Amino acid sequence: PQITLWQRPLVTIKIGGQLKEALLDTGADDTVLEEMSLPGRWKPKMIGGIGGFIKVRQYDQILIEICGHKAIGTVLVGPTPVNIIGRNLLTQIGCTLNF
Amino acid sequence: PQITLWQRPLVTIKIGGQLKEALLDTGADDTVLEEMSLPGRWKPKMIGGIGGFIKVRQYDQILIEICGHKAIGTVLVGPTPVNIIGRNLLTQIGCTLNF
Ligand SMILES: CC(C)CN(C[C@@H](O)[C@H](Cc1ccccc1)NC(=O)O[C@H]1CO[C@H]2OCC[C@H]21)S(=O)(=O)c1ccc(C(=O)O)cc1
Repeated sequence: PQITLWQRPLVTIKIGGQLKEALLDTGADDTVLEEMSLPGRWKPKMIGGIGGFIKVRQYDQILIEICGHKAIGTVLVGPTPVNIIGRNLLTQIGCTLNF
Repeated sequence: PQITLWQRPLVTIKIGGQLKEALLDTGADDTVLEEMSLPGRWKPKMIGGIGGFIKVRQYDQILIEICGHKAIGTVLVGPTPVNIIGRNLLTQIGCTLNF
């Protein structure tokens, strides 16, 4: 799809057998999802955003289906205000910026 | 230009007579730039991000030339760690997401 930016670029995703809605976020290096149950092991980590930092759990080789396109890689989980799909997964689905 | 996301989508902008680099940020509603000197009168505002909220100065009808494309609208100034061009200006330059 081509997506214009008059509204938030929210897409429906499937991760860990659950369905969520998430922002296509070119300003985010990594993918960060609100607290959710996800299988397996994780390493603790801190990521910095606008207002400061949050502690997240890092999950590697996690599968996500974003608008029907599968991708696998790193998903951070913790108290983000919105689910954010970052560049780490955006490049896998072939997402680009055009003007 | 088409912009792929293997790297941060950093763009050169000119605002208030100064040259900055800013992030093309689909995940941001508004444009927020680090502390810098801008002409007019501003309004006090608080915006929320990953780590919580920051106080910013709201400036309206501000001119920015983003990758040599002119736009006018709201710019928030305050302690963001990176300069971010948000959707409020991205729509003006014809910027879209594609996959
Ligand atoms: C995260 C979400 C809440 C919206 N944010 C936009 C998002 O692209 C921000 C922009 C940003 C923030 C801090 C440092 C660099 C870039 N990126 C973002 O927070 O991403 C996170 C996770 O991935 C990481 O790489 C960048 C820093 C890390 S935001 O905090 O910057 C924001 C919030 C409110 C507004 C508003 O206009 O109200 C605008 C922008």
